Amino acid sequence: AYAQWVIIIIHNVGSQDVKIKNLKASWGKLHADGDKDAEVSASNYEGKIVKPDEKLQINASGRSDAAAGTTGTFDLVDPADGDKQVRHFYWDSPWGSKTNTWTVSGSNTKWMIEYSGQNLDSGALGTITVDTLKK
Ligand code: NA
Repeated sequence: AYAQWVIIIIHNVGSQDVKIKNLKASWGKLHADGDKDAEVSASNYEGKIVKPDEKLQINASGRSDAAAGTTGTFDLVDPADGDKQVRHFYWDSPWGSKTNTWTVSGSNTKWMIEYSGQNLDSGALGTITVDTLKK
């Protein structure tokens, strides 16, 4: 359902490009900013470069009137290092479960990543802002 939703905002706060890769929603839809009825393909974001101080926004929700939520993953990768993984990201805003999940994994000590805004207890996962910086 549309009540299961997440907004992921990637903000590059450093001086080196970061890149989005392997964006895949396993449950639900990706949709346009502020319009859950406008479903969009992950190719609108796949491989996109986020330049210094730029931002990129992904919106995902459950499908309308579906007893199912939104679940997906994506990578941030380093376009100056052979698209080496920076971090791996997983989101889940389930239907009928009170625990939402936002999990960052992987390791790359040249990069630092900070996120906030998530809601883990009941309802939608919320609007998560992810700051990236190459050290
Ligand atoms: Na949810």
